[PDB]
Amino acid sequence: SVPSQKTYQGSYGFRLGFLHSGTAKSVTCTYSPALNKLFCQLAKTCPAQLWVDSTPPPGTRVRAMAIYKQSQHMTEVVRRCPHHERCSDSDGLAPPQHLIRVEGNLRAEYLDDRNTFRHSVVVPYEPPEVGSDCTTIHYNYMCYSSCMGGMNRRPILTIITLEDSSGNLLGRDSFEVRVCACPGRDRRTEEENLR
Ligand SMILES: [Zn+2]
Repeated sequence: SVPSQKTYQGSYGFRLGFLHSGTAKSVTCTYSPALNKLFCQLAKTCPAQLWVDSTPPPGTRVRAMAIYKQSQHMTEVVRRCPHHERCSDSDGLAPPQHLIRVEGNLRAEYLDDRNTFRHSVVVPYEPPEVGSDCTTIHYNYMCYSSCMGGMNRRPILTIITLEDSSGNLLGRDSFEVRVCACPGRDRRTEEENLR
């Protein structure tokens, strides 16, 4: 099977938000609204904002999962390459095979679906803090898009789902991701090609 990637705000008006980091050669993570694509360096912080019109119930969670963007590769589980899954760089919670990790959240849970074998990381949804209007989750991508034997230059999409305590769908959003050496230059190049 293949997880749905259909945008769905749901009853709570759920949607993602990204910072405006620019395209300076030095940038480590930058989002392109025109391409709905996040460009980031290997294992660097990727801030993802969670916006809602109304607060969902306590027990609500937020899950992140990657799938290949190209339909001919959609059924293939996205995982870290043969090299990175063996580099012993786990933070003590993320299985070494998982591409996506959540930074600084001890309540993060990593799932290896017993039926689909797909990987995902889920955390409890926390309402915005006093003074804040959104909640932010910091993600890390643990392989380059170019890793041989892994993504192998194939583009991926990250699907973020808001779910209830049973795992039922409440909202969904998604974006393409390219993990590369120079996010600033690649974003500029791809946006130029689009122009
Ligand atoms: Zn890799």
